[PDB]
Amino acid sequence: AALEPTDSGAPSAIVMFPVGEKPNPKGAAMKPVVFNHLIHEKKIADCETCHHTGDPVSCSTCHTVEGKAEGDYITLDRAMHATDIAARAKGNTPTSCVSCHQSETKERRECAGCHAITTPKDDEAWCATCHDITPSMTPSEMQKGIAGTLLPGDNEALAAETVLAEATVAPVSPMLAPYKVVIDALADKYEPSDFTHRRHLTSLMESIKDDKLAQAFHDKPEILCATCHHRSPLSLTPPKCGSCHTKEIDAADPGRPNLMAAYHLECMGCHKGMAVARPRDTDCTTCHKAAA
Amino acid sequence: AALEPTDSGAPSAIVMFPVGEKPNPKGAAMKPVVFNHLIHEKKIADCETCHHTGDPVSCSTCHTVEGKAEGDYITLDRAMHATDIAARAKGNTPTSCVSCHQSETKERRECAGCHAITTPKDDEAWCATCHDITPSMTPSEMQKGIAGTLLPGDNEALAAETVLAEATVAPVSPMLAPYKVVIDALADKYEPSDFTHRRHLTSLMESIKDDKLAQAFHDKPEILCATCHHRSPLSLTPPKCGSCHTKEIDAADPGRPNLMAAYHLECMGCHKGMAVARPRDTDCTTCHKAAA
Ligand code: HEM
Ligand code: HEM
Ligand code: HEM
Ligand code: HEM
Ligand code: HEM
Ligand code: HEM
Ligand code: HEM
Ligand code: HEM
Ligand code: HEM
Ligand code: HEM
Ligand code: HEM
Ligand code: HEM
Ligand code: HEM
Ligand code: HEM
Repeated sequence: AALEPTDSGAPSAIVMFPVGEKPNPKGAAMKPVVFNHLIHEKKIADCETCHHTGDPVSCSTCHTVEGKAEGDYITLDRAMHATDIAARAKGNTPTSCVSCHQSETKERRECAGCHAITTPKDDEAWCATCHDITPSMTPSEMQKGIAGTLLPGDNEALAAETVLAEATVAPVSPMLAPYKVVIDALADKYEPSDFTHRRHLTSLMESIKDDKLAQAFHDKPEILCATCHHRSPLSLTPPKCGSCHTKEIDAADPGRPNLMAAYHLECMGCHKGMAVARPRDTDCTTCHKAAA
Repeated sequence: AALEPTDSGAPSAIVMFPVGEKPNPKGAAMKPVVFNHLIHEKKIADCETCHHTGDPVSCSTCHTVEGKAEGDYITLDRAMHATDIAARAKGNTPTSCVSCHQSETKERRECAGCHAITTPKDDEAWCATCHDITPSMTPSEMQKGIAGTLLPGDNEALAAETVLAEATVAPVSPMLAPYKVVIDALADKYEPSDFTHRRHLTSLMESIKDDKLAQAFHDKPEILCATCHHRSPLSLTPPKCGSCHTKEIDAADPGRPNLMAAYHLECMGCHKGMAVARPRDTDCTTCHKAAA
């Protein structure tokens, strides 16, 4: 039942609390975050990538909710979520939880296709992927974590309970969505684009099927459908692109591409993102045969 | 079952479908919208405010999904959700669903205080407030609604079943939130501000307790807490403002107010929005007495 021990001597899993000096008797705070150090140290080889100062200590020893000189007044909020971290001319460039994860999406070919075109969503389910404590923690325990007085045994117990109770959401099967879609809304100079809908989603899914970071944040069964079917409720029958993207110019919606450009930008955007060899963006017949 | 017949003669409630010419055999679309004509016409005096062309005919006779000349190519999506509609110098300026509802939040003092400072949120739960059809509608009926061959009695039956299954979420009691809060995060030149938390919420809630539009859209029990406790999961114990808002301007987040401006902008923002006589924004000591 015990969690697997780390090689490092860090706790296998640890509950991270909103550490600060301002009294917070009512526990006004996000849910604490249980961090799975085991999983992370197996994947990220350099301890100092994260522990950027070289010190094997809790980030909140320096980055408290309100900020303290040891962390150059960089707060807990900033240290955990910062998306725009400047490269340090000298020494280590720190990482945040959010910044490293986002990097994975851009630098790994299997992730960078979809993540070239996704409509970012940082909603409650996004926060909850990390702000994820077991319901068994009491207010009193929340207070001891804030105060640094929780005993390491209780931190372990809460952490283990939480990790043991996590479950990975399974993405809906590509069989529940079209096998192909004959995109013919605009057909004129070319024949329809016979989009291999199932072939596409199956392939994209297969390359990430065991990735623990994707599995944790792809956390609704239909969520991958939003990669293309964006800005509408998750659904097995989403609205057509052309319900929101007009064929002609739409100056009342300056940010929305017209329908041809919508297909081109989205289809070619992923192809570029994940370096798809064929079709190239300059290939004007592989996606749609020339009309008679 | 059947609904209350209207004075106008329109069906008491009407299912609105994604009407257009292009085949949609799989019903790729949002859920149809059940519009409560009865409730609307009892509140809105002039038929022409909505039926801007003067004749009470379905909007999608002119505003199809793809658009067409009889609607000046303004699509069904633009006609229902348009937010930035130009005032017409000749005749009736059209309204959309969204635009009139937004006007309500702005032009009515009981709505305009919170709505001067809320963090706008057009998420799935917002969409579903209107895209709200009974689960009993079958794909075949959806096809007939799209094609305009659904029998009027069938439309009626679907709308009545939908309306009669509607649920209003009750907002949590202000007794579940603090009576008063000593706001002392920044205490220095002034004493802490002893904010009348419960009196504020209770008062704001009292004034909208019977409003059907607010009731539909305020659709999570803790949603009203988000008026002030924004950008975090709905919670009875949200994070402190100062967990995200730093004491001094952070150059890393230069559009995020610092903590003092966070309080001032929020507190004075609603006060201005709903024409609160006192405190004026210059009545400093009213919100925080000078420090002895
Ligand atoms: C989602 C948008 C989200 C929000 C909101 C959020 C807020 C936030 C706050 C305000 C803090 C500071 C402490 C407090 O409770 O006031 C906090 C701290 C941590 N966060 Fe967070 N956070 C959200 C998103 C996420 C995501 C997606 C992750 C993981 C990648 C994450 C991580 C952390 C960690 C770690 C902490 C410190 C521990 C704690 O104080 O709970 N956050 N977050
Ligand atoms: C490399 C193998 C490595 C070491 C060693 C290490 C140590 C370490 C310790 C001793 C702790 C506990 C500190 C405390 O005083 O409680 C700890 C905690 C955290 N670590 Fe770590 N760690 C190593 C690797 C990494 C890597 C690669 C990551 C980033 C992906 C990382 C992150 C963290 C975090 C976050 C914590 C929790 C701090 C808290 O607030 O509880 N570690 N680490
Ligand atoms: C714990 C593993 C930990 C995290 C995570 C963390 C993150 C972090 C961020 C993202 C920054 C950069 C912020 C920016 O806006 O540029 C940052 C910067 C500093 N930190 Fe840190 N940090 C972690 C832990 C610790 C430790 C334990 C301390 C104190 C010993 C600390 C200190 C600092 C300071 C100082 C800086 C500034 C460095 C710079 O080059 O500006 N961090 N941290
Ligand atoms: C590749 C293994 C991969 C990673 C890693 C990954 C991570 C990831 C995160 C962390 C999120 C949350 C939002 C954020 O950027 O922090 C996220 C969200 C979505 N992803 Fe993803 N993802 C990877 C791969 C893929 C693939 C192959 C697809 C397309 C099929 C995909 C799409 C999605 C979508 C949709 C979301 C939600 C919207 C968003 O916030 O981007 N991801 N992913
Ligand atoms: C995720 C599993 C998902 C589902 C569900 C889904 C459904 C869906 C339907 C029902 C159609 C309509 C077909 C018709 O007109 O009869 C459709 C059409 C398109 N899809 Fe899709 N789809 C899902 C996933 C994805 C993904 C991840 C992408 C992009 C890689 C994608 C793309 C498209 C496109 C393009 C179309 C055509 C829409 C149009 O031309 O209006 N879908 N999908
Ligand atoms: C159908 C699968 C479809 C495609 C294709 C499509 C593409 C598309 C692109 C390339 C953009 C620009 C980049 C981006 O994602 O921001 C874009 C922009 C918006 N879309 Fe779209 N879109 C598809 C479907 C839909 C649907 C069904 C809607 C309406 C519910 C919708 C709406 C929007 C909007 C809004 C934006 C603009 C965002 C902004 O920058 O202001 N799209 N889409
Ligand atoms: C090569 C650069 C290229 C050209 C040229 C091109 C043109 C084009 C037109 C004019 C349309 C409108 C429909 C018509 O038949 O006139 C059209 C629409 C689609 N395209 Fe395209 N297109 C070029 C390249 C690409 C590539 C590489 C892709 C696939 C990644 C692609 C896809 C699409 C799709 C989908 C549509 C919609 C088809 C329809 O609605 O009939 N195009 N393109
Ligand atoms: C929430 C952001 C939301 C989305 C997304 C959205 C989309 C949408 C589309 C794409 C259409 C056109 C037809 C289609 O199904 O393809 C459509 C049509 C209607 N809408 Fe809508 N809609 C969203 C939000 C809302 C809300 C909050 C309202 C009510 C104020 C509303 C209303 C309607 C109406 C009425 C229609 C016409 C009937 C229909 O086609 O279902 N929408 N919407
Ligand atoms: C004023 C008292 C008034 C009249 C009269 C009126 C009539 C009416 C009819 C007869 C219908 C049905 C149309 C059809 O052919 O199916 C209808 C439908 C809608 N109405 Fe209406 N209506 C009057 C008042 C108003 C008011 C003030 C509004 C806006 C708040 C409103 C809106 C609508 C809408 C929307 C519908 C449904 C149209 C659809 O596409 O199905 N009406 N009305
Ligand atoms: C457009 C077709 C449209 C839709 C859809 C829509 C929806 C809607 C709902 C879901 C509510 C809540 C109560 C109910 O279920 O009926 C509601 C309430 C009112 N609305 Fe509305 N509404 C649409 C159109 C419009 C228009 C064009 C206006 C103003 C001209 C408007 C106004 C209002 C009013 C006011 C209310 C509350 C009525 C009350 O009894 O207090 N709506 N609407
Ligand atoms: C006054 C009677 C009033 C109305 C009307 C109203 C409407 C309303 C709607 C239509 C929404 C959905 C979002 C949109 O703008 O379309 C919405 C959302 C929220 N409201 Fe509201 N609301 C009225 C009053 C009040 C009052 C007095 C408060 C504060 C106590 C309040 C709060 C909010 C919150 C928060 C939201 C969600 C976030 C957002 O989308 O604004 N409203 N309301
Ligand atoms: C009147 C023009 C005015 C001034 C001046 C003023 C300044 C002020 C300061 C300097 C702060 C920091 C706290 C301190 O004690 O130094 C501060 C804080 C808050 N204020 Fe203020 N303020 C003025 C006006 C207003 C008004 C009219 C309100 C109420 C509507 C108000 C609100 C607040 C609150 C709340 C805070 C935080 C208090 C704390 O954390 O100690 N102020 N203000
Ligand atoms: C909705 C019912 C709601 C809840 C729940 C909520 C709770 C709450 C908490 C627990 C506190 C912390 C108090 C403490 O630390 O002693 C708190 C504090 C403040 N709130 Fe609140 N609150 C709810 C709603 C509202 C509303 C609608 C507003 C704005 C009108 C509001 C305001 C605030 C403010 C300001 C504070 C102080 C926060 C700080 O100084 O960090 N709340 N609330
Ligand atoms: C923000 C923390 C904030 C402060 C501080 C504050 C104070 C304040 C004073 C001192 C009064 C007069 C007496 C009283 O306590 O009622 C006053 C009254 C009203 N306020 Fe206020 N106010 C703060 C915030 C807000 C917010 C964010 C709103 C609207 C969402 C709001 C509204 C009101 C109302 C209305 C009044 C008048 C009395 C009533 O009818 O309840 N306040 N506030």
